[PDB]
This record gives sequence, C-alpha cells and structure tokens, in this order.
Amino acid sequence: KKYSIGLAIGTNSVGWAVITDEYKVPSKKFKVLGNTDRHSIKKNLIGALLFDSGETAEATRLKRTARRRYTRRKNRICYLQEIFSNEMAKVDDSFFHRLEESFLVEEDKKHERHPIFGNIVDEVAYHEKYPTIYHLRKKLVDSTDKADLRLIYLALAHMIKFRGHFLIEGDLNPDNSDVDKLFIQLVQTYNQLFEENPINASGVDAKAILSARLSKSRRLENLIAQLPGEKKNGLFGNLIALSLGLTPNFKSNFDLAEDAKLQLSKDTYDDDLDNLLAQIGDQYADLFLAAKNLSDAILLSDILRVNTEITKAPLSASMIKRYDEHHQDLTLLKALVRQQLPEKYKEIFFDQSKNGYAGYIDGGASQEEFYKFIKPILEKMDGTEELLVKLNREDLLRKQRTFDNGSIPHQIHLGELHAILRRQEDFYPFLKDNREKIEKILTFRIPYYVGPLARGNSRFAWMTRKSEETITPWNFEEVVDKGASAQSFIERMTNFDKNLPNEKVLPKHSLLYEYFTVYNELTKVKYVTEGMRKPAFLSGEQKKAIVDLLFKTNRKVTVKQLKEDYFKKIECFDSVEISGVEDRFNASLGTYHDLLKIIKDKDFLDNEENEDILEDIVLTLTLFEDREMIEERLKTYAHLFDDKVMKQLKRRRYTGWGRLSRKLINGIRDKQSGKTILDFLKSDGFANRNFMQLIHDDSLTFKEDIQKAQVSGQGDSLHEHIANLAGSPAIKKGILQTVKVVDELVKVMGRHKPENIVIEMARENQKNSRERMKRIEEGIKELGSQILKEHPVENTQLQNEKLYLYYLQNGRDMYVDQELDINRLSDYDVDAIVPQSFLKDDSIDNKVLTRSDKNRGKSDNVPSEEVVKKMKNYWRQLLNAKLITQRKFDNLTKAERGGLSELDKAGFIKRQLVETRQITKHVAQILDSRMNTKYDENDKLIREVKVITLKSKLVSDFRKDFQFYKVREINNYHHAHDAYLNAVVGTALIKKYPKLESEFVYGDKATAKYFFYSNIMNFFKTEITGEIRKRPLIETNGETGEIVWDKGRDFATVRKVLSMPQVNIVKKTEVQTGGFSKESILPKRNSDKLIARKKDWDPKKYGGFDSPTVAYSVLVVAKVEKGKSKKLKSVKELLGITIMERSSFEKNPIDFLEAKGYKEVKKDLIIKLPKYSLFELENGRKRMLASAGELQKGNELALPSKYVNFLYLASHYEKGSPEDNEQKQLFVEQHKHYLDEIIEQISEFSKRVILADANLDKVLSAYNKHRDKPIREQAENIIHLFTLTNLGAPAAFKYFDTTIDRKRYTSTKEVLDATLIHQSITGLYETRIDLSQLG
RNA sequence: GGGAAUCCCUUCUGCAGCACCGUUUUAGAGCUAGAAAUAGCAAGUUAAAAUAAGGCUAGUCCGUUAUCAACUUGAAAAAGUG
DNA sequence: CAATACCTGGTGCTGTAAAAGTGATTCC
DNA sequence: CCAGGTATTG
Ligand SMILES: [K+]
Ligand SMILES: [K+]
Ligand SMILES: [K+]
Ligand SMILES: [K+]
Ligand SMILES: [K+]
Ligand SMILES: [K+]
Ligand SMILES: [K+]
Ligand SMILES: [K+]
Ligand SMILES: [K+]
Ligand SMILES: [K+]
Ligand SMILES: [K+]
Ligand SMILES: [Mg+2]
Ligand SMILES: [Mg+2]
Repeated sequence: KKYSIGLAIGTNSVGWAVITDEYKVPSKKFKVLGNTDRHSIKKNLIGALLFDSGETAEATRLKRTARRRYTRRKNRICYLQEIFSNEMAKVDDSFFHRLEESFLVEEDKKHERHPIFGNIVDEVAYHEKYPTIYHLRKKLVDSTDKADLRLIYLALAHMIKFRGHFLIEGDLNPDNSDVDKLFIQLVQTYNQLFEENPINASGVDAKAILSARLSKSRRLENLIAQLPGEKKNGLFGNLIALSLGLTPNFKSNFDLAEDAKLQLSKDTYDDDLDNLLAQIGDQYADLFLAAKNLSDAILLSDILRVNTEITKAPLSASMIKRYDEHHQDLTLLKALVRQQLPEKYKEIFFDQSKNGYAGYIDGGASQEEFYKFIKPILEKMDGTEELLVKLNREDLLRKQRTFDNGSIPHQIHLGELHAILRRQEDFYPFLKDNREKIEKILTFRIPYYVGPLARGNSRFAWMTRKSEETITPWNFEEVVDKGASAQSFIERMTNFDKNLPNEKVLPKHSLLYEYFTVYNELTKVKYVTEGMRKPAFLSGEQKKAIVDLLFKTNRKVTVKQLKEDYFKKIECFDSVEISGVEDRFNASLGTYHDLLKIIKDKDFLDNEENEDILEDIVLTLTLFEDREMIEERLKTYAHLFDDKVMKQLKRRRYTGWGRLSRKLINGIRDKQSGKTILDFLKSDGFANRNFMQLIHDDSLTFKEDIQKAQVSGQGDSLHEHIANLAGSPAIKKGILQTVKVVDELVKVMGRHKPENIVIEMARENQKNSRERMKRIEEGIKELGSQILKEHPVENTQLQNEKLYLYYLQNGRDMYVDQELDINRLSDYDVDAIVPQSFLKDDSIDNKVLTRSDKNRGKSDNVPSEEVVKKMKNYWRQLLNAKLITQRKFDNLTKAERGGLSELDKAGFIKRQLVETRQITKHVAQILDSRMNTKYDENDKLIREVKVITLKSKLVSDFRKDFQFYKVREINNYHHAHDAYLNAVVGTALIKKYPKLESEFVYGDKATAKYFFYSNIMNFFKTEITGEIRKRPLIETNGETGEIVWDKGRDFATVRKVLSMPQVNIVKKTEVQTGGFSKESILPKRNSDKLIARKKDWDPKKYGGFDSPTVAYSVLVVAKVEKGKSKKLKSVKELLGITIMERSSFEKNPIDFLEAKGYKEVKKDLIIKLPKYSLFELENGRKRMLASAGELQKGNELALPSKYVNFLYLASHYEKGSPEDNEQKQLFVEQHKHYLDEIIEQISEFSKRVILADANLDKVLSAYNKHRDKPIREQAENIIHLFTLTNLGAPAAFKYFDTTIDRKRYTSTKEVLDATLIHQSITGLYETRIDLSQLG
C-alpha cells in the first residue's frame, strides 16, 4: 500500500490530501467513539484544518511596557510624597489621604470631600485664584512669599507626573531662547564671511516672522521677502531654511560638484555637515553652527509663546495665555451668538450631543470636531474675523491639556520645578536638603540598555546589580552596573562567530575587519597588459602598495584610480585590463579615514603596536551609545590624545557587527605556515586564496580547527525550532499544524510512510496608509516640492494605487519629463518596469504611473535606452528622496547595462516555477528530518520520503488549463482541493522528469532552459500550440518506461476527486485569550453587566467595563434555587467562563460554580467547550459555539462541480485563444439555466441548515428582481450570495444594491440536547456525545 | 541545487526606554421664578486617582504572544488508544 | 426570548541585531 | 476590519 500526501500551508488553513498510485483519494471506515448509535463512519482522506490567525507579540509588549510606565509614574509620586511626609503631617495630617480617595463618592470618603484644603470656602477661594494648575505653577515660580506646603506639593507633583519627553540631551534655554538675537548673530556671521555681499537686516521682525504659526516654507518666503536682492535659494535663504527644519541643498551655493543636502533632524547631519565642511573649508562651520542655534530658538518659540523676561515660567505663562484668550473669545462668541443667532445659543452651549462648545467641553467632541462644527457659524456671522483666523491657525478656545503638548521637553518642566524649589527652600529646610532629590525624581530615566529592574523573576530582564538593595532614582549609578547591563543588552542580541561558536564577532567598523574585507576582495583582482601572456593576480607587495597608496588615501577606490594612480604611476602601464572588480571597490577603509580625521596621526594608525588599542576604541564606540559611558571607557587612553581629540572621539559612534571573530581573522594560524587568515589574504604566493578557499583547503589546518571548534547545544523541540524560524507567527502556526496533520495522516495509514510529500506555501501578502503618508511627506520634503501644498491628500486616499504612484512620482510621468494631471488618473496607465510576463510582481516596487505605457519603448524588455537617457536624473532624484527604492531604480536603469538578457528571462521563468523562499525550505527540512531517519552503508541519509515543494503557479495554471476552476467564496473545500492537486502535479512532475529532483526535492543554452521551463508542464496537454503539435494520450518515463499520466483516465480521476461532497473541513477549537474585556471605561449604570475596575469600586457608583471575553464555555448539570422559596430546580445550561474568571474557576470548579448559584453540580458531567465547539442537530444541521450565548454556522455547502465551473466562467473570475473564449462563452449561454439551479441549491441548503427565513426571502426576491441583468453580473452577485451559507460567523452581504443583514444565532439552548462532536486534527477520528442523555 | 564574506537597498521579527491624549468617579458653593415637571440666565478651559480584576516571588517585578479534540493511565510531564 | 442597531482605546518618539527579499563582486 | 456584547424594543 503506497501513497503520497499533498499539503497547502496557509495563514488560516492547512489543506491536506492522501493520494494513491492512480492519483485517487482513498476512503476508510473510522471508528466513532462516544454514546450514540453510530459506531463508525466513512471518511474520504482529504480535508482542511481551519484556524484563527496567529498573532504577533507586539500588542502584548506594548501593554507590558505601558504597565511598567504606569507603575513607575505612581512610584515617582510616591517618592515625592515620602519626601513631604513629616512636614505635611505638621500642616495637614490628612492631605495625602484626601488625594488618595479623591475618586470615591462622598458616601465612601473617610475624610472631607474637598481635597486641597478640606473645607468649601478655602477650596472655592483656591479655584478662584488659580483656575488652572498653571496659574499656581507660575505664581510659585515668580513669587517671593512663603507658600502653603500643599500648593507647593501640587505644583511639584503635576510637573513630575507629566514631565515631558526626553528627545533633547543636555540642558536648555542656554541663551538660545531669543529668535531675534540668534537671527542677528547669523547675519553677523554671514556678513563676516561675505563683506562684498552683505545683508541689510534692519527693520526685519525676525521674531514674529520665524515664530509665526505657519508652515516652514511660508515663513521662509516671508523672511526672504523682507530681504531685497536675496532669494530663498541663496545661501542665507538656505541657512534660514535649515533653521526652519527644511532640507536645503547647499550644492549650488558653493558651486559644489555634487549635492550637499542638509537636514538638522537626520541622524547623518553630524557627518553631513563635516563632509560639506571638508570641501569648502572650516571657516564656514561658524555659519552653520549659528544656523543650528537659530533652529533651537525657533523650536522653543513653538512651545513658549510669551516673553521670557517677564517670568521664569514661560510654559505656564503660555498655558495661562491659552486660558485668558479662551475666556475672552468665549465671552465675545457668546455675545455674538446672543445678538445675531439667538436661536442657536442652546444648541451651541447646552447640547453635549452636538459638536458645539457644550460637546467640546462636556461631550466627546474634540478640538478638531469643534472647529469643524463652528467654522460655518463664524463665517455666517459678523465680527468673527479674528476668531476665524485663530480657528484656521488651530489656536481658538484652546484647552491646556491637549494632544500637541507632546512637543514639551522635560527640561522646561524641570526649569519651573527648579525655580519653585529655589523659591520655597528659603522657608522649608527639607526642600533645600531634598532639592536635588526631587529634581532627580523628574529627570531620572531607566536607560533602554538596562531594562526592567528585576530580581530573578522577569523573563525580560538582563540587568545586573553592583549591590543587593532596592534601586531608587538617587542610587541608580551605585546599585546598577550600567556597563555590564549595557554589554549584556547587546551581547544577548548578537550572533557568535559561526565558524568559532565560542568567539564574539568583531565590530562591523573595526579596523581589522575592514582590512580583512579589503584584502579579501583585492586578492581576487586580476590584470592583463600587452606583453603579458595571461592575467595575473596581484602579488603581496602589489596589494600592500595599493592599500598604502589608494585605500589609505581615499575613502573609496575606483577602478580608474587603480589603473592611473597605481598601474600607470608605479608600473608605468598606459593600458591595463582589470577583472574581479567593477567601477569601484566594494570594501573600503572607512574607519581608518574617520580616525585619521579625528586624531590626525597617520603613523599612529599605521603602527601595529597600537592595533589592540584602536580595536578597543572601536569596540567601545560600537558596544555603547551613552556618551558618558563611552567617555568613561575611553578614559584609559586619555594620555595618548589631546583633550580636543578625546572630545571628538566621544562624539563618534558606530552601529552594527561583523560576521567573523578576531580569532578567525587574525588569531588562529596554519600549523606549517604559521600564518593567520589575514596573513594569507595579504600574501599567498601566486594562488591568492580568499577566505572561502582558505577555510576549505585540506592542505591547511584552518578547516581542521574550524571542525574541532564546532559544538551543538541542547536540541530544540519541534515547537521551539518552529518558533525560532524567521517569519511571521501566522505562517509558523500553519507550519506546526502542518506537521501535526502529517503525523496523524501517517498514523491513519498504519504507520506507513508516504512515497512523497508535496508542500505548497501561499504567498504571504497579509496604519499601512500611515506608512504611505509618512513616505510621501518625507520624500516631498526632501525633494523640496510643493505638491502637498497644491494637492492636500488624506492618508486613506493613498490606498488607491494610481494616486499613491502619482504622489510617489511628484505628479510626473516616470517615462516622459512631463507633469501628470491628478484628475486624469483614470486615463493613465500603471506599467510594470520588468514585464509581468517575466516577473509576476504587482507591488509598487515594480510599477510606475505613466500617461501611456507605449512611451516605455518595447514591451518585450525593460524601459528602452531612450527613456533611460531622458529620465535617469529624475529617477535619481526620486531615489534620493526614497520615493523609489534602489532595486526599483536599478530595474529602471537596466537598459544601460544591456537590458534583459536571455539568461535573465530563463531565470525569471525558473523562479516562477521553482520555489526558493527560505521559510519553505525550512518546512521541507522539518518534514524531511522527521520522515527520513536511517543511513545506508556509506553513512548517508536514506531518503524514503521525497519532500517536494511547488509554487502556487503550477497548480493554478493546471486548474485554468484543464478547467478545474476554484471559487473561494463557495466553501472551504478549495484548500483541500489545492492540497490534492499539489500532490498529483508534484508526483507526476517528478515521475516524468526524475532529473528535476535536484530542483524540487529537498536534500543534496539560455534559450534552451527558457524553452524547457516554459514547456515543462506541456506533458499534461494533448495538443500544444506556428508551433501546433500533438502528444501521446499516455505519457511515460523515458528510461524506466513507467506510465506517469493517462490523459484518458487520470483527468477523470481528478474530476471525480473534486466532485466528492464529503470533505473533512475542521475548524480548530481554541480557548480564547487576551484582554479581559473591552477597554472602554463606561459611565455608571444600573446593570449587572458592568465590571468593577477596582475591588471596592461598585460599578453602579463608579462605572467600569462590560463585554468580557469568554475563554471557554462549561456545560453545567446541577440545580439552582427558584423563587422566594429557594426551591431546588434541575437545570442544564452553558456558563461562559470569562478570561478573568478562568484561573479562579480552574483552581476549584465546584466552589466557583456554587458561588455562581449552582447546587449539587455533577462534577463528572462538566464539559469544557472552547470556541468553535461543533454540535450536530436534526437533518445534519450543525452549529459551532461562538460564545456562551451565540452560535455560528457549522455546515459546508458542497456545490456540485458543474455549478462551480459555470460560476467561474460566467463571472469572468480570471484567458486563452479567442476560439476557446468563444466556446466558454457558448457554454455559459447554453447553460444559463444553471443560475436558477444554483439559487435552488442555495435555497434547499438554507432551508435545511441556515434557518434564516427573512434573509432567504429577501435574497429570493432580489434574485427574481435582477433576472434581466447581464449573466456576468448576475453570476458575480451569486458569488456574494454564498456569504449566507458560508461556514462560521454570520455576516452581511450585498446582492447588487440590496443589502442583506446577518441573521444571528443568539441562543445556545438547542445545543444542550444535540450531539457534541470532538474531532481530531484531521477530523477523521470523532467522538460523538449525545447531550440529550444528560440531565 | 545548497552555502559564505563584502557592497547598494528593502522588509519582517523580538526586546527595552519614554512622552501626549482619551475615558472614568470626585472636587471646582450655580442663580432667580416656581409647591412641582419647568422657564430665564450665569457657567465651562483645571485637578486628584485608576488605566486590565489583580498575584507572590514583594521586584521601581509579574499579569493580553506562543501552545490546546476526546478518552485511558498520571499531580502534572507525558506516553498510549481507532 | 428573538430581533435590531449601536458599540468596539489612540497618537508620537528613542535605542538594538537579526533573517530575508532582491541586484552586484569574489569564492566553497 | 470582523464579530461578539449590550440595551432597546418588542
Ligand atoms: K487570538
Ligand atoms: K464622608
Ligand atoms: K527677496
Ligand atoms: K470633549
Ligand atoms: K563594485
Ligand atoms: K554604538
Ligand atoms: K592628553
Ligand atoms: K492564544
Ligand atoms: K462639578
Ligand atoms: K480538534
Ligand atoms: K523595530
Ligand atoms: Mg496597577
Ligand atoms: Mg487626562
């Protein structure tokens, strides 16, 4: 008995099928367990497992980190209250107690209900004097009087609890506050560098212009307009643009060779400026640094909108300015509405349901919704011009706690906190003693490289302590080992050397590593001249001279420099042919030039005695990112460099690690030669062996020592191994389910292993609109275009492909240097850069928007050479703006290098057929290592089971060429059918061409391969089309003579298999996990559905949650008290155990159920019912458990194959010859009556199992309404109709314009007397429990 | 076919640190005419506390990912059953 | 108890290594 | 999104 298995691995399904020698699917009698009449059942060995998507860890992590931040914020407040404890007890022994219970109702409060002062007169007086906390904050900063300790605490606590971001290092307001003074100093520096061309900045109000609430470009234009004879693209204009945050290009300003775009926000600016300063001189550095200072001032003026010389609390002053203008404008608006529109006053100022001022303050209306609601009202009335200006500036009737307050740095809150402490420490000695303590409470951050401050009970922590004691913000440096913690943070993420698994890899920017990379590449360079007989390698002396003369003097070494600066200058060659490198060398000594600029001692870098020191420096600059820790580690070399050099070394940092260790590169030595790997790379006679040759040479000891160095740790389990793979967790869930399906199928076949296992993995193509808008915004900003000014776009609109391409191309044609019209996109074309006939790629990375695809050139290749000559520079602009990627740019410019060759097209077709994805190889490896476990006489693996991997295109083309069409919406059988067709096609393919095993089975001329792989699947066809020819009906193997395909009997077999109505569709039952309930904190309500947010917070007084998630239902057979007499009555019902209740219920099910009300619980009759638990009722009607009180549809509609194929062809689902198109069209019109037959089949099914009378009546009326509609559109909407009958949760669907709402099964009473069905993973093994025999 | 280093890119995964809102109950004395529903007006911007119930291991830690038919034997781990 | 219509926490930033999709140089 | 919970109206 021989058989094969076909598998279709998906993100929500695993289709499976068993086939025999004749491509038939067996059928078996399987035993049925339980308490029903049926002892066994007939099963076809084909089916599909269904399961909810496996989720990533991201949402769990985000909630975990947020939980920590809430705990630590509370701890900050606890620290501050602990500092205030004694003196506050002297002042008010219950102040902190009243704060703690502020949330409680007056009934539940143990102290007076007014928090601050404990009586109503003082509380009202306080609010009258300080209507916002910012009034109190500014008063405490400015005043010299002794203040109430409670108000001091409230100000300090408010600053500490909401302390602001930490994006800026160091201290703030260092005379970089004034915009006028820094603009004047920028003019001073510019006029100093350009005496002949000075700027008259007199009368220019730099403060109001630059700090205006306007866009960056508008303010740039406004300032430049105040400077006659200066243009915005000039040098001073570009400096102002850099200060405003734009991306100016200083290339044209200095007649520079290539671009020097500068952005003060980019990570590369520190280098991007120095690089520019290397070309035009270091006397322009003062100018760019003055512009940077101006940028800091403008950023601060965005937040502080008040003069900083009248108060030391400019933030609180700005909030008070918000409050005062809110008050003034509200009084004016009330008066205006009273006078002009008196009927609208109640709706605006009293209706919380409306988005007026009432909904803005009391309702759920946001500032944006309030502005949208009141803008037409202000436009309708008179005297609203200033209010309208404030509205369109987003600065009308503002609150103080708003969404944009994220701009506020923590240094500003710190400045006010420090000022209050300086004020009040003169009266309270404990404030003087604890001033720095409180400041540390606000400023302290747990470093990202330290992680949770755990003590052996967090699987996420890595921190190590210097002493065993509680960590506080004040003892962190003493208790926490920051060096070891940060080193562990990196070393727990980095790989070891795979050749020497106990050795750490080098820093990627290490000098030794870059030497290795350069010599490895350079050792395979060859050159020829005239008198030479053949190309020769470079000798050790030649490579040493090239390194010293070229690589150590240029950051990049081009081939031109190699031919001219070495072969001409040294070897006196006028002509030389180079191989092994193209255009320029890939490897380079970048760190060497970085350190050469920093330390300015070439002899220090070239001295080998300093190698260790330099390696350690680069390690310190790579291993750490905190500048203080870098300085602490570079301390040990302070004697070797000037303090200026030490500071410049501090500022330099690197990221990333190499893939080889120092011991491998320059440590281990060959036994007989005594030379390291790097020694052989520098000089290896005339062989010039590279790294791969060195470690694989049997005449050297490198290979032997690498073999000896290998180890193998603890073997992962199957689940662990699958989890460690690289890929989406969703596909990993399918992979593990696939392995369990294979194990059960093998057990079904009597532990006999299959001949083949054919796997096919679905292409994984699956907020995102936010990423699209971020790309377009940054690309347009880098580009300097005003396309977003002229054409504003909502992020959602970018989901349209043509509009997204339009913005990515800056509103221009990609093939013609013309503007596109945004209202003409329907008339334009989306073109594939490489044609879809070669590369089936429909992503934005292979698509462009053009007026007409004809303008690309010839359709058989890439864009023509003419188009590339026209558009290459515009493409490079788009590439630098990241509006197109590097691969997209290279595919566009491919015509420069010869376009598509015949080898490229052959490779494209091979890629379309042969699967090369790494995750699919890992799945094949897993199955192969589980099936094949024995070795032969030569100690080589015996491959009893061939693991074949196919791409989806093979079976897809097989279905479309032999009319085995699929329609996904009909049912779930197509997953199983795909697995079957995979097994058939895969086995037949390797039977016909056994030499293909290397390509398709796991384990160890261009026109010819193009033709061969284009016609690889022709052996299935009988007639193949000026090349029309026939094939035998019987296809056999050429050498063995074995039959592989009988075109007269095997197609009928495939058709019979797809026609079988019994297919084992199994929905994976799963306990529900995750959030306890909806997160919405609802208002109080007289409902038992509300859930307390805290133990003592009665939701009838405080509100809370509702809508909890049922982890799993439980069948309870017991008795409950009834009536006022509490008489016991027998019941059988479903109790949903929520996620929150699960732990308590499982700890003691009997006591849990008795608490719920049940008495005398039959403990052994408790049935655990997870979601999707399957029940069968009458006439084969099945239901699945959706929760404790709702059901899902549990049946599949096995629509016959003739109707499925008719629906495919009639609906134009997905062509071929026009004669074949005519035959299919004639078939559709000759079988038009299939529409009524399909509707009748849906009706019989629905009346038998769906039981939705109203929806079925609406559907029948809708079908009988649109019978004069075209056949194609009727078929397309019949496709929609199957939502009524689909397995699973009910959903709404549209038939033409008629909308059918979902009929829900809002009761689980009937399943309590039905038959519960427990299914194995394949559904072949069943246990059926008659629940009517319970109770 | 499988694999390695480098160059130019892109994406996915995992982890850590942090900010701004939102919501919720309470506090911010509403007034006048009414015996009452109600009418006329005044007012509104702020704060406290919670932000999974909670847990023991008591840490400035942990609490939403992964994994799960049934039955037999087991505390579980598991294996076994057609 | 059924049927109907509403509801559903969100945004921004910093740091990090790794596999893997794809183009290229050199090799096992 | 999807699809289970909830109150309102029957
Ligand atoms: K889930
Ligand atoms: K009380
Ligand atoms: K001007
Ligand atoms: K609101
Ligand atoms: K190159
Ligand atoms: K670093
Ligand atoms: K020194
Ligand atoms: K789960
Ligand atoms: K109130
Ligand atoms: K199951
Ligand atoms: K990341
Ligand atoms: Mg908590
Ligand atoms: Mg808030």
